[PDB]
Amino acid sequence: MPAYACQRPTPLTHHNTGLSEALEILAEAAGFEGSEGRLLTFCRAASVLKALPSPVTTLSQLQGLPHFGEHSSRVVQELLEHGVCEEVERVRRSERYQTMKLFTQIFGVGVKTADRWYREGLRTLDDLREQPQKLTQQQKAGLQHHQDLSTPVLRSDVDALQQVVEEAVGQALPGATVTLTGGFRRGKLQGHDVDFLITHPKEGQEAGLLPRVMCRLQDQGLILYHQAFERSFCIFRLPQPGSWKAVRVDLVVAPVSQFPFALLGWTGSKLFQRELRRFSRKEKGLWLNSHGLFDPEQKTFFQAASEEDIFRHLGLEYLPPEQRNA
DNA sequence: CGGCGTACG
DNA sequence: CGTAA
DNA sequence: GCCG
Ligand SMILES: [Cl-]
Ligand SMILES: [Cl-]
Ligand SMILES: [Cl-]
Ligand SMILES: [Mg+2]
Ligand SMILES: [Mn+2]
Ligand code: NA
Repeated sequence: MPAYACQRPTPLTHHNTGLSEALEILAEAAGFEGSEGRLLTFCRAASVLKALPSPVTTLSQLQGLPHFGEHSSRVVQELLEHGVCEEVERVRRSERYQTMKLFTQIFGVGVKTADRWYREGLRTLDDLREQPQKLTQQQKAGLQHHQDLSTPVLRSDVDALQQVVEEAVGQALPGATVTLTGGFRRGKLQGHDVDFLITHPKEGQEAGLLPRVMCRLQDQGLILYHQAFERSFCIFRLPQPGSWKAVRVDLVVAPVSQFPFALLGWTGSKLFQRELRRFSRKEKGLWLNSHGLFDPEQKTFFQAASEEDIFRHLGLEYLPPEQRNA
C-alpha cells in the first residue's frame, strides 16, 4: 500500500465503509477546530481503507498500512470489538460538532464564520435568519436556498442541466464545449452540486466567455444566484414535476492548452488532488495546479494533451476518474 | 522537528 | 473572508 | 496525527 492516495486506485464503493466513515467524522471535527494536520491524517487513513481489496476484520491487518498509528488504530479496534467508537460517538452528539456542521454547510459560510457565530451563542438556522444584518448577500442566498441545497442532486438532474448549459454556451461562443466534471465524472450517482468545465478548440477564443454565458443563463430565468472571471459558483433553477428546485452549479472556463490540467483538478476527489499536488512537489520537484505543471529548475511548463500525459510526466500509473475516489 | 494543495471571487 | 476540486 |  503506497503512502500517497494518487499512487493507488480508490473506487467509489469499497469494503470498509463503516470504518472509513468513522475516521472521516474525526477528520471533519479536526477541521472545525482548525487542526489541519490531524484532518489530513484522518482523511488519509480513511482513504487507505477505501483502497483495500477486502474488509478489515482484525487489528493485525492494519500493521504496515500508511497513516495508521496509535489513534486511528484504536478507533478501528473499538469499531471491530464493539461496533462503535466512543470518541466518534461523543463527537457526533456534541453541540459543537452538530452546529459547526450545520453552519459550514451553508453556502457562504466557512469554518471561521461558523466558529464566530458559535462563540456568539448562535445554534440554529433560524438564529441566523433572525439577525440578517450579520449576513452577506451570498450567505442570505445560501440560507434562503438551504433546504433545496441539502437535497441530493441526481444523475437525471445532471443531464437536464448540461443541455441547458450547452445551449447558453453555444450562443455565447459557437464551438465551445461543456464537460461534466467533479464527483459525477468519478461515477457518483448523487451529489451536492454539478461541476462543468468549458473550453474552445481554438486557443484564446475562450477569453471573456464566462460573463457571456452567465448573462444568457440569467436572461433565460435560470439563475437564482450568482456573484471578468473564469469560475462561477451559481444557484440554478432546475425544473421538477409541476415545480422546480434550487441546485448548486459550478462553471469553469479554461483555455484548451490548460484543459487537461483543469479537467484533472476539477475531477478530484479533493483529497486525491491535494495528494497529487503534494506528490508532484515533494517526490518529483514539480509544481502542479489546475493550469499547468511547472519545473522550477528549468523554469518550464509541461505541455499536456491529456490526463494520461500528466500521469506519465509525474511517473504515476494512470487512474481513470472512477479510481480517483480518495 | 517541519510539513501538511493550490488556486480564483 | 468566501468558493472550488 | 502521522511521515520522513
Ligand atoms: Cl493539527
Ligand atoms: Cl419553472
Ligand atoms: Cl488551481
Ligand atoms: Mg461537485
Ligand atoms: Mn462544484
Ligand atoms: Na459553507
